Amino acid sequence: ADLEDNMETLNDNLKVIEKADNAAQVKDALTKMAAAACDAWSATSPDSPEMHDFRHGFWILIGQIHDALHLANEGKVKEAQAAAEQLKCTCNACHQKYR
Amino acid sequence: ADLEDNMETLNDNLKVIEKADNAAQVKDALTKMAAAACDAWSATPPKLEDKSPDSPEMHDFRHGFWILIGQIHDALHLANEGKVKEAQAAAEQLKCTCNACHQKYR
Amino acid sequence: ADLEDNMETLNDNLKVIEKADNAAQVKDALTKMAAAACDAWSATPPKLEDKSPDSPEMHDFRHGFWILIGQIHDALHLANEGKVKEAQAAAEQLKCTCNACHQKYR
Amino acid sequence: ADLEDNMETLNDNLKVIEKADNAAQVKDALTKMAAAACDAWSDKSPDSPEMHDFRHGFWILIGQIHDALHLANEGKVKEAQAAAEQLKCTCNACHQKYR
Amino acid sequence: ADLEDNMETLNDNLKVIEKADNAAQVKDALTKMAAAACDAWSATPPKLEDKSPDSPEMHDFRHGFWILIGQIHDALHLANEGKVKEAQAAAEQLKCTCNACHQKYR
Amino acid sequence: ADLEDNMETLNDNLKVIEKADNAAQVKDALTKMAAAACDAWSATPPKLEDKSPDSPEMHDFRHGFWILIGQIHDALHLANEGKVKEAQAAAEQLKCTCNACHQKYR
Amino acid sequence: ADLEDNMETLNDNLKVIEKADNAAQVKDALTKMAAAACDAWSATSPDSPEMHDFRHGFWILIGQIHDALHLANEGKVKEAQAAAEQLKCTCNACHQKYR
Amino acid sequence: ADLEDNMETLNDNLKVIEKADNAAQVKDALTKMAAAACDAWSDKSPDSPEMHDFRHGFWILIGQIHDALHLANEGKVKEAQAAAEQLKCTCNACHQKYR
Ligand code: HEC
Ligand code: HEC
Ligand code: HEC
Ligand code: HEC
Ligand code: HEC
Ligand code: HEC
Ligand code: HEC
Ligand code: HEC
Ligand SMILES: [Ca+2]
Ligand SMILES: [Ca+2]
Ligand SMILES: [Ca+2]
Ligand SMILES: [Ca+2]
Ligand SMILES: [Ca+2]
Ligand SMILES: [Ca+2]
Ligand SMILES: [Ca+2]
Ligand SMILES: [Ca+2]
Ligand SMILES: [Ca+2]
Ligand SMILES: [Ca+2]
Ligand SMILES: [Ca+2]
Ligand SMILES: [Ca+2]
Ligand SMILES: [Ca+2]
Ligand SMILES: [Ca+2]
Repeated sequence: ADLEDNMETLNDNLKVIEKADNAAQVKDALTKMAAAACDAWSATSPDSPEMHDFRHGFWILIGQIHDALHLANEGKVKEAQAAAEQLKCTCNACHQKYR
Repeated sequence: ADLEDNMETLNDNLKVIEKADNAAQVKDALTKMAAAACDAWSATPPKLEDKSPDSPEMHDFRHGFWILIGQIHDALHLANEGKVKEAQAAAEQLKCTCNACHQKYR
Repeated sequence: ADLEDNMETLNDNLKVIEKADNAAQVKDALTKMAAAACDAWSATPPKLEDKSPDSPEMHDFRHGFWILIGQIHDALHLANEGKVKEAQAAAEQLKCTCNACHQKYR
Repeated sequence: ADLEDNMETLNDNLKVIEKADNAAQVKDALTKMAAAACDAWSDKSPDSPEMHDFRHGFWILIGQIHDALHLANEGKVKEAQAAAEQLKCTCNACHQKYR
Repeated sequence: ADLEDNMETLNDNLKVIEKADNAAQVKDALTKMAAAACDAWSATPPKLEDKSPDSPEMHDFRHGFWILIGQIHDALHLANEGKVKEAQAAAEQLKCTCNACHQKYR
Repeated sequence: ADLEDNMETLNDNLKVIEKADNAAQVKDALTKMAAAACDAWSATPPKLEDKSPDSPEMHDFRHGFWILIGQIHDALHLANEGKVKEAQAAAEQLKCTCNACHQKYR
Repeated sequence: ADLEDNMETLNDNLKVIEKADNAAQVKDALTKMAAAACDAWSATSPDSPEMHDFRHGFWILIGQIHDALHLANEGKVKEAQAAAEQLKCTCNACHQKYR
Repeated sequence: ADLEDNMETLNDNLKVIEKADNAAQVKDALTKMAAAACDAWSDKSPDSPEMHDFRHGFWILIGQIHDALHLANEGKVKEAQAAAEQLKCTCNACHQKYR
């Protein structure tokens, strides 16, 4: 996907998680997020260091998303949603820098 | 793309990395691999179509790609450091993970 | 020590790393693993006793430890960077290599 | 001073930045936050990677406070106010791990 | 502490490093230097007592320690890798910062 | 080249970096600064023409560029990681070395 | 083994390789070396950075030994012996520093 | 100057250090070697990791020449003479790879 979709996806599903009731909604939104992050982490100069640093921010995000999913799969719902709110830290870090 | 199609990409770009002289060929291959592994991570394989998406088998299948993706990330990182021979080695080790998933769900 | 004895050490210290809280426990375990893998690299396993030391099987057996040793080196490196959770993950992935050699020569 | 007293100064002054109106209270409050954070960056061993890690946390924190002061000093108060809120990320990140 | 004694601390340790044999010594010295630099950041030097805490000279004085701190950190890092010589030489480049500030505000 | 023009090159690029937006700019500037510094290493400045090539002042003059070079390298590295701000600020700390040498031999 | 043995081994087998006739003598001496390096790379403070840097020198050595063995296993004898002579570079690097 | 001319200066001056008697020829020859090596450190792309790698090679080489001069400057001629011989390691290492 287009990077803009990847952001729609991440942003949309962040909201879903916040509003979510049960664990199946959380797992499902985070899965969507994980994939968007993975796709955004791979795209089409031999490659600038701002590219390297950009890609790296997605890689962090993925790992964090992945931790959160793990909590949701363990059944810890409360804990998962908090991690999702903690992701914002990384979202804005990037946006500050590259936007 | 298709789960089959992803496996193709992985396998071609594995061979590209064996036969690669220079570091650009290897980044380029590994990146095409990562993209393929990312797409595959969401796929649902034949043998597990009858299973729940939440089944331990589907969990485990997803985990194999999570692993594979980390191994490509780690190999990428080497190729950036210009460590061609290392990155080709880290790539050859992927086959273990390829095989372990195949053994179980192919 | 004995090839069997090495496999013990590996397996105990694999479990230590699963249950480890702090980073010192994990370095300490991984180091005991490395030492064991190093000793094993020269060992000659039962199933291959009839083979030439220069046989492709013995080559391949040695290669599995060479691989395993690199994976412990790489996991060690993470534990030094204080990246406990990563190093425990890199450790769990060893099992693939444990298993691939076992499949063939155990 | 005491590490308890560092964390209090951090927390309190973070609140004062939330509440502040003009650049000078923000400049002042951050200046205090910085001191506490430099103090801080200084059963487990002295050499242990948990301490390399712990210290490195405050190194991040300091860089972030320095930036937020640089904004305050320029007169971008609002932008400084936000830089400050996002510090929490690092606070928590340490807390999650070592609180 | 006495701004003066922070400076005693910086100067003493500068020399310690200069004749240190091993890294553990160097880290320790640098770590004391960092502590001193941190405490120094807040101080008003006698030449600026008359001046506004906001004065451009106080900003410049503060910024001098900020540079100093950074350099100490960069030298610490060279020490943790065990590049003793490289740490020792970083630590000698600090003298430029010492001197620049001193030339303007001592 | 003209020692003077090396210094023109160092000064021009110092400013380039100062107002660069992206990293590719910064690397380029730093790389020119390195080239200039290298060529400068061999030069005799007018104030030392009278002196022995072995003279302690020529050693000290040479050593000033050696420091400078190192700092350029350390700033280059911050640039290749894409820490633009950090590179830009390293590059401002070079001014201390510029000034120290100038104060003594210009 | 004692580090002194590890050195006897490495030194003894370097000489053997130099004097070697056939590929089986080279493979065999390098194998002995590889093992000595591996053992020296693992031994019995939370751990000094000079220790880290020391261990690292062995790790380089192993990788080099391993390349050389590979050439010998391919049949390239001449090439292997040269690599063994190239190892000295690493041997002395360490000795300079730590001895 | 030309990169061919760098490598010649390096090689020739390396020979002059082998042959030298007093500190001044060693000091001089290395001084020349250093210049050539600083020149050098400066179909594949500009940004490529092969060039990061190539350059980094000469960075090593320079550090080694600097050390060997520092010995020469102290009057440890013999020790400088050996520091010089061991440079070959780096020469070859580059050569093996990029000659
Ligand atoms: C960089 C490493 C990023 C991370 C991590 C995240 N985002 Fe992002 N985001 C990034 C860029 C460069 C852009 C601008 C590109 C463009 O033109 O679209 C964005 C943009 C957004 C947007 C709005 C863009 C749009 O579609 O019009 C949103 C809503 C957004 N990003 C949300 C978002 C969330 C929720 C993230 C984490 C959970 C996140 N982003 C991470 C770069 C990066
Ligand atoms: C699971 C977690 C897998 C990992 C990791 C890898 N592969 Fe795979 N692969 C997997 C499945 C379930 C299948 C069957 C697909 C189907 O619908 O039939 C495959 C298939 C392949 C194939 C064959 C495709 C075909 O032509 O039928 C190849 C060539 C292949 N896989 C290669 C491959 C490589 C090289 C991998 C890692 C480097 C790899 N796979 C990982 C499941 C999984
Ligand atoms: C080959 C290259 C191997 C690798 C890598 C690992 N192991 Fe292994 N293991 C191997 C063999 C040939 C054998 C049989 C030994 C015998 O003489 O009987 C083993 C055996 C074990 C055992 C069982 C020992 C016993 O009680 O009989 C265990 C528990 C074991 N191995 C564990 C293990 C682990 C945890 C590894 C990696 C992390 C590992 N092995 C790697 C060959 C190889
Ligand atoms: C580590 C790298 C930390 C960072 C960065 C921050 N904090 Fe912290 N904090 C840390 C520890 C280990 C502790 C426990 C200390 C104790 O003895 O309790 C704390 C504690 C606090 C507290 C509670 C202390 C109390 O008196 O009860 C607060 C209020 C606190 N921390 C706030 C805080 C803020 C606001 C931070 C960033 C802006 C922050 N901390 C960062 C470790 C670390
Ligand atoms: C400003 C940004 C400074 C930096 C950086 C350093 N120093 Fe300093 N130093 C500074 C001042 C204003 C003074 C005068 C203090 C006073 O109260 O009169 C000093 C003083 C010293 C002294 C003399 C100390 C004494 O006991 O009288 C020393 C020996 C000294 N400073 C050393 C020093 C070193 C070694 C530095 C860097 C490594 C350094 N200073 C930095 C202001 C600043
Ligand atoms: C000694 C070790 C030096 C260092 C480090 C730097 N410079 Fe320099 N510079 C030096 C000398 C001896 C001279 C005089 C040259 C002459 O022939 O008279 C200079 C001169 C300059 C000048 C003026 C250049 C001109 O065209 O007249 C500038 C602008 C200059 N130097 C800048 C400069 C910068 C920006 C440096 C570091 C980044 C720097 N110099 C270092 C000796 C030394
Ligand atoms: C450090 C990372 C080393 C590498 C790589 C190599 N050697 Fe070494 N060696 C090292 C040390 C610290 C010592 C002294 C320790 C002691 O007291 O023994 C040595 C010593 C030797 C010796 C003599 C020691 C003895 O047994 O009396 C020899 C002959 C020797 N080393 C040879 C050698 C060779 C051939 C190497 C590479 C092929 C090599 N060493 C690497 C540290 C390190
Ligand atoms: C890379 C990082 C290098 C280092 C370090 C050294 N050399 Fe080099 N050298 C290098 C290259 C890519 C080439 C090929 C250049 C060409 O156009 O041929 C060379 C070449 C030489 C040559 C031959 C050039 C000729 O005119 O035929 C010599 C004699 C030479 N190099 C010597 C040399 C010495 C003595 C070095 C260290 C002390 C050294 N080189 C280091 C790349 C690199
Ligand atoms: Ca859309
Ligand atoms: Ca609802
Ligand atoms: Ca698809
Ligand atoms: Ca098929
Ligand atoms: Ca044994
Ligand atoms: Ca048994
Ligand atoms: Ca304190
Ligand atoms: Ca006093
Ligand atoms: Ca001493
Ligand atoms: Ca001119
Ligand atoms: Ca501009
Ligand atoms: Ca013996
Ligand atoms: Ca013979
Ligand atoms: Ca040139």
